[PDB]
Amino acid sequence: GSHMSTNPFDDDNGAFFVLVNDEDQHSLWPVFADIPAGWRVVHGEASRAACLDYVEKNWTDLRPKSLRDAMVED
Repeated sequence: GSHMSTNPFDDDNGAFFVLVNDEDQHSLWPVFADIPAGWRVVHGEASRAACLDYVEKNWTDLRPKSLRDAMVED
């Protein structure tokens, strides 16, 4: 029938990450389900309001807050 998943978020339980995949734009992924493939972490588990704010900010104004120098490859 229909595979249209309009509601993937029943209720917010625990931690959450800012996860975006190649076919997505911006999503908050709850740390309770498993992360598949073709994804990208934009931000880790920090205040829900802050993550939503950040992603919505970027969705409105296309200026990411430093994508370089966020993890130390050393």
